[PDB]
Amino acid sequence: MDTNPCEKHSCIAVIDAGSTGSRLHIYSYDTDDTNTPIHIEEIWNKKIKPGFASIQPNSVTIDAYLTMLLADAPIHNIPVYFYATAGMRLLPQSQQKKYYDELDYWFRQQSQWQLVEAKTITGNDEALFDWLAVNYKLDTLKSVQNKSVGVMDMGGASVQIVFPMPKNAEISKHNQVELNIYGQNINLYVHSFLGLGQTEMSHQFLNSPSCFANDYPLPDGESGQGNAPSCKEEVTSLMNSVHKVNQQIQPLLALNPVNEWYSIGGISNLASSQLFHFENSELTNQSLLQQGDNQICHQQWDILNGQYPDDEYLYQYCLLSSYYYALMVDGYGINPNQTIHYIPPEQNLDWTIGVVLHRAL
Amino acid sequence: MDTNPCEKHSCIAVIDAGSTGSRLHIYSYDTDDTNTPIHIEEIWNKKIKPGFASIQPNSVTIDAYLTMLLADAPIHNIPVYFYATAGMRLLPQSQQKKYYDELDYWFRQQSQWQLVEAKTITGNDEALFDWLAVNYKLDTLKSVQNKSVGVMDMGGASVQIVFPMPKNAEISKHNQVELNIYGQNINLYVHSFLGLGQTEMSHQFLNSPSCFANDYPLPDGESGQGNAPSCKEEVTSLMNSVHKVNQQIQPLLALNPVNEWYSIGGISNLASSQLFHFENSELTNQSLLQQGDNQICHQQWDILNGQYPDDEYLYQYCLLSSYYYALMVDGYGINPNQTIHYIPPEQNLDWTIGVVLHRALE
Repeated sequence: MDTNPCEKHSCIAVIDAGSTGSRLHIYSYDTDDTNTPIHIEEIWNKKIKPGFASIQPNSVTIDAYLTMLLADAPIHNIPVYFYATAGMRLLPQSQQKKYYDELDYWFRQQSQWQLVEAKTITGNDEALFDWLAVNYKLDTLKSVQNKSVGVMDMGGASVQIVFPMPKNAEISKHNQVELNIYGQNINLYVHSFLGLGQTEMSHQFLNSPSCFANDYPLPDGESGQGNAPSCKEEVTSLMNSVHKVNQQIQPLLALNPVNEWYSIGGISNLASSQLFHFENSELTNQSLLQQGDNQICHQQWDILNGQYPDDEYLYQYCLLSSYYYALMVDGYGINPNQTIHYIPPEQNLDWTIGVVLHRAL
Repeated sequence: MDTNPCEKHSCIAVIDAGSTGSRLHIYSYDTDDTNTPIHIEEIWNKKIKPGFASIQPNSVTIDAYLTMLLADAPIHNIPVYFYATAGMRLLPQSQQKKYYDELDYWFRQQSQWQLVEAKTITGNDEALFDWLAVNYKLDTLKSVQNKSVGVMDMGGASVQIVFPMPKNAEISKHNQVELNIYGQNINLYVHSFLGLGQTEMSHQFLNSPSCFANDYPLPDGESGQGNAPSCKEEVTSLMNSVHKVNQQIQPLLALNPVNEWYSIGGISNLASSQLFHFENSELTNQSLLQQGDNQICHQQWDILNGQYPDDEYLYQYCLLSSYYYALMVDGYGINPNQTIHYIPPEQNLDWTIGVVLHRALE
């Protein structure tokens, strides 16, 4: 990396304003003969909490939040994309508008950042960016691939799934995108399920004893009595009886098999706990469920809590192990012995590189 | 009301720290021969937003919040009960503790309020308070009733149901409460659900076309196509296939019928809104679902939104009417033609009178 990279390369700021927080990235890049970005490098990264949709939509609060997010960035005279996702999607447009009107005013009132867009993106655009970010990192975009790469983004309020699929006139146009990039034409199926991200879905199960370690104090005063297969069947009812995940996804995956699954988001954080034993930054659903059942669901909460003092979300690990299996195996139809790659959690990889690659007409 | 009522009567402050805001009440009362409150009178009420569990738990933020709640009260130098409910129950104890450590510090740092308790109450405790608050207002506590009174509290972040039921060795102790009030013994079944509060529930159905007016812009990019019976059937899957409300509740109401149903919380706001029409502060589930279907679900969103613009809640009324029906009829088993009384929303009635009457918890 150069010293003062934005004096030597194009630069853009992309903010991922998700349900749990907002993450600013500044990327430097060069461009190829078609003015498409190459050599994308992250030169700055800053996350603040809580989610933008969780703060009071008044000037003082929104102005303090943007200042906290942006003021200490090393370069400011660059284009900014502020893209909010599932936290903002939980709100009606009239409520979202209060946030964007105040944010727009804050950018208009300063003279360095160059706001391009500030908006709630759809889950479908977000899934496209999920797939572009991962495949950019895997270096599979420049040449036509012989294997199909699927991507899952496991967020706090939505989950996305995205994989190659030829155009299909029986499927909504909203769930398909024809990507042109580096001279190749890519057709993807995209889907986002709102309410199935980990925070939203956990709020359906907090008094389920099967979903928590033995003797964990549940909110209404009963005790955990963990059992991952039982917990998983409860979560599967939300996936398939309420949201119809398997009816929508499985027939398409059977017709368009994915050779390599990659995930970003929450799986990385769970699977990296010392409670688990994985190698090569990959897991299978059967191993995740078995290890969460043995190591967490069937262990005593006070012992776990004292033994893993730096696992902030330890109390949900039995639930999360069970939920990931419900979503991937019972929802998407992925075999429980299929390898799922997870991007190493130190990378904090999100969908933002997708915006660098896709934003131009 | 007296000039300073707390000079001649006992007064306490009760704060309902709920999901969308915190509401301070100051009550004056006298006590009867057993030191049980009578003549309870609300002498001050103030609601602030947002919910306590939504603010960042640091000293600057919590001082601004508690100042806004309490500093302009016309009376102070009284005991305070700060009881938080579902918004805080959605956080683990380790995270709640930061809030109460900061709140405890703020109270220690001042002189005007005497903090007695600041804690998250269970939904079972909240249900008992719901029942006591309504029955105190109905005057049914002092004497043995010929009728069974049931209460539902339709909250933002949980729902409660509570009704008389003799002590039952087969049911969890956590779902049964016994209390002696005005020298009478009262036994109640209590239950609360978080996943079924209005916020949590709604976050599972925002992409369901049946639950919004025609052409409403769903967040997934599809269009509303409202149909309240179909929306109700979708919400019933969360009630029964996920939460097993019917299996838990219906057998108990079959054995312990409720003669009069009262509700507090969101039903009152919906039913009193400009879009619905009910007489005598009561409704039937039949009529609620039909009104929502015709007055919201089957309308064109753009046109309806422009007709009723002072209305930021309207977008959700097809979903809410269908959800209330799914909860009451398909969950609890209530007959669609049974009267459900709702407390006039002008009263803003919450469960806090129950704390005046009952200082213990689970």
